[PDB]
Amino acid sequence: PVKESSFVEKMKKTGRNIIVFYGSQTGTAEEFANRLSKDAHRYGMRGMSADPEEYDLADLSSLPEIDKSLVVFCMATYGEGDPTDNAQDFYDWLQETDVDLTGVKFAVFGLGNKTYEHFNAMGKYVDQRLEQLGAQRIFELGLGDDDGNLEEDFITWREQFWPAVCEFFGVEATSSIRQYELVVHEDMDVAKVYTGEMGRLKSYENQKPPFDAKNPFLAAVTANRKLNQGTERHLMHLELDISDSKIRYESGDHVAVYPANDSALVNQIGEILGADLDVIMSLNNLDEESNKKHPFPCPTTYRTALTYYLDITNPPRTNVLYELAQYASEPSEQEHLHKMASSSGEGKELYLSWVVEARRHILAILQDYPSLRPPIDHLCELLPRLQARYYSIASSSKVHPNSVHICAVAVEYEAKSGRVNKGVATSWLRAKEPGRALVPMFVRKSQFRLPFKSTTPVIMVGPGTGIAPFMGFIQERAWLREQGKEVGETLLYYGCRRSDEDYLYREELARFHKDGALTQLNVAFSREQAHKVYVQHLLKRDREHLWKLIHEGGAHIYVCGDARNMAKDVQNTFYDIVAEFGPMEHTQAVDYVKKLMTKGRYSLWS
Ligand SMILES: Cc1cc2nc3c(=O)[nH]c(=O)nc-3n(C[C@H](O)[C@H](O)[C@H](O)COP(=O)(O)OP(=O)(O)OC[C@H]3O[C@@H](n4cnc5c(N)ncnc54)[C@H](O)[C@@H]3O)c2cc1C
Ligand SMILES: NC(=O)c1ccc[n+]([C@@H]2O[C@H](COP(=O)([O-])OP(=O)(O)OC[C@H]3O[C@@H](n4cnc5c(N)ncnc54)[C@H](OP(=O)(O)O)[C@@H]3O)[C@@H](O)[C@H]2O)c1
Ligand SMILES: Cc1cc2nc3c(=O)[nH]c(=O)nc-3n(C[C@H](O)[C@H](O)[C@H](O)COP(=O)(O)O)c2cc1C
Repeated sequence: PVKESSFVEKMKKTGRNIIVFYGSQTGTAEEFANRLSKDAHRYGMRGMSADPEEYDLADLSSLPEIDKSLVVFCMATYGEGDPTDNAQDFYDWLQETDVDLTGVKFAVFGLGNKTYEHFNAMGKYVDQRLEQLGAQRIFELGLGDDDGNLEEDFITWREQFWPAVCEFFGVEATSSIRQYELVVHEDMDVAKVYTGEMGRLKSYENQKPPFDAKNPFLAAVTANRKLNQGTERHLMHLELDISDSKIRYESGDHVAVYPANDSALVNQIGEILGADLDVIMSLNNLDEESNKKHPFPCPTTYRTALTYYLDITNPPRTNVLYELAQYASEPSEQEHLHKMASSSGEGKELYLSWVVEARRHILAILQDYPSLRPPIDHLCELLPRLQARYYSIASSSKVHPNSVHICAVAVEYEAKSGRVNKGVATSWLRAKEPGRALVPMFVRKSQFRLPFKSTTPVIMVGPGTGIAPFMGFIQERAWLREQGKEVGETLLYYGCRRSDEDYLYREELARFHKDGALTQLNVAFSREQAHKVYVQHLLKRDREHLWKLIHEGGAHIYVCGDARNMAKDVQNTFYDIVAEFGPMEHTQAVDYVKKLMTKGRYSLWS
């Protein structure tokens, strides 16, 4: 993991006074950072954005060597209040270092979600440490909330941020600037055009270890069957073959996949923009110094970039609608698009209802504002990167060392846009039929693990697809037994709507219970009666016995599935169990369950 040379030197050579660092798992903090960097130019300053994993942040002590210098951290919080994977080296440095940051000016925008226990843990930490190390905060810590609207929190913070920067440094605010230039390739050889590979040219057709985010392994789809019994939704079990990939995983780990966008959606964007999507091109950085040569692997076709490199499905952010406004020939449509970027009033409210709440993707916006006819080259520079999708691996490597199993609900909903929207990755996984049907993937290691000693009892709470990793856990616990190992009680609390609708792994779980692999199979059918039966109803019922396992057997409790509501209700039930059988007050119950649910006991998403 070889760091770039000093970022202070880079910015000294390039004539930049502001650097903006992104802690980003799924690219939102990265987008915020590039926007702040560009923003610099409109205030007589020069900005760059940087991936902190690539630099040694100790070079912060050198940043005062540059006049009227400033560092901004856009820091997403991931996991159970941990840093993003790219921010982990920064985090571990901040803890260990006692460097003197005297004369360093800083500001932090945290990206977080209130529904999560540790709201912007990473934002707040970074903000606090730089101070403790002797750096001067030039503007208040921003607490962005994805639970509300994060975009609107960024608008509000940025709008106040720049005036204060201008005020402090004694500089003054002063027109569409493009980051990249279009180059069309007429006479290009087929063998040097990217076709959806993420890393090296021909990484896909030409597979060579080691496999990771930058070089995903193309795993063959062994299996892909309907799990759910009814037709109400589509829940799907997939087995990916990682034979000869040299990939190592444990139960509780995550599998990331790189999907393709819907063909019809891509062609429609092309048709409505009157564009030739089969043109071969590059968008090359106009700043010849930046290592970011292109916004995505180039040269390549618009069709390819729209299929594998670009997000064409999520509600576009305000700066993308703002940049497009110029290409709207009807003054009213130009006005709406321009005002999407307001921090207040009618424009903000239109952006929240018409774009966000209605889940309008770029194509819908082009259709509903027919006067908006951008050129495909700028659109492709503006759209964000298509991100990998993570899934809890539904198999144990002890049992299935050459296969990675996925348990997923297909996303397909009716939006206020009047359109039916489709999950990019789930629609694409669904269409994979068992040359071979190939899925670019890699493994991200998690802290979500079985207890070290087999005698330790496990309690697993995993309604709906929340069961994904517990299938692995149960496979593995079953395996230890049949290897003559001594295994504690193994308790599954699972949930679904009906026995005959969405009872995932019904046959497989019946089996495990008969063999003794599951000590108890407790299932809550939330719609087999007038009232809701949920997992925390079964938890409260088993309160006496669950306390025995927790207090006397040091049982590990695992909780996977919906972050918003399920995980909070489950935790309140555990607080209520501890408070009875301690005894102790509610305050000490909460301390107790917090200490029990240490990093690697919650696997939550929403
Ligand atoms: C660590 C982790 C583990 C995960 N494990 C699993 C797993 O085991 N199984 C699983 O199925 N998924 C899992 N997910 C979710 C997964 O990553 C994907 O987000 C999910 O499969 C949908 O991706 P997609 O590309 O199909 O949808 P996308 O195209 O990315 O769309 C997702 C968005 O659709 C919108 N949406 C969905 N339904 C509606 C609705 N009714 N109304 C309005 N908007 C709606 C929401 O805005 C949501 O953010 C996990 C996620 C993480 C981060
Ligand atoms: N607007 C949106 O963005 C939106 C809307 C829908 C789904 N989603 C997402 O899509 C996924 C749905 O997948 P899934 O099949 O795993 O979920 P699911 O089937 O809807 O949930 C599984 C089970 O959990 C139960 N449950 C619901 N609320 C609960 C609570 N507070 N406590 C305990 N149990 C509860 C459900 O009962 P009941 O359903 O009968 O209550 C059901 O039996 C989730 O990740 C969800 O966040 C998003
Ligand atoms: C698996 C997962 C875990 C998360 N954990 C936290 C958390 O512990 N605290 C928090 O405030 N936000 C949490 N979030 C919310 C994210 O910080 C938020 O979505 C943010 O915008 C992600 O930014 P990024 O795209 O740059 O990664 C989590 C999101 C996911 C998907």
